[PDB]
Amino acid sequence: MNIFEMLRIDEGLRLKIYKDTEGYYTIGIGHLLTKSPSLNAAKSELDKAIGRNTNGVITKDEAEKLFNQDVDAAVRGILRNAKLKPVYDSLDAVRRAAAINMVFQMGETGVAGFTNSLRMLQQKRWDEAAVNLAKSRWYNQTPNRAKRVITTFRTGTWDAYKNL
Repeated sequence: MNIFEMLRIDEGLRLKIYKDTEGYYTIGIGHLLTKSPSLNAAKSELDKAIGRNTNGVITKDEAEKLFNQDVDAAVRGILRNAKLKPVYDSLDAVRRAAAINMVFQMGETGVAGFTNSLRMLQQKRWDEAAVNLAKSRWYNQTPNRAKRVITTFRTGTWDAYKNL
C-alpha cells in the first residue's frame, strides 16, 4: 500500500465525465473538473487539462497522468501551507498518506480549517485526533471513506485498506 493505491481505492477509476459525491463534474481517479452545473464548462476544463478535444472520455493512461499531477499538487499544497506543513513534517510516512488523502479530497484551505485535529495529530494524541476528525461535515457526508482515513491516522497502519 501507498498513497496512489490508497486514493485509487477511495476514488475509483472512471473514464467518462461523472458527478462526484457532492454532485460536481469529475473524471478519472477523482479529478475534479469544475463546480459549475454546466456540462459544457466541465468538458472545456477536461480538454484544457488533457490538451486535446475529447468527447468527454479519456484513456486510462490519461486518467493516471492527471492522478499523478493531482497527488503531486496535494503534496505541494501541504508543503506551501504554514499550518499544514509542520503537522505533515511531524508524521510518519503512513500518516502522511492519510494527510495527502484529505487534501486531495477537500483541498488545502478546507483541511487547514481542521485546526484542533491538526494540533492533536502533531501532539500524537491519536485516539483524541480520531474523535475530533469525525466531528465534521467530511465524516458525515463520506463516513466510510473518512473512517478509513481516520483509522489510518489513528493507527499508522494500512489496516483499513486491507481486504478492500
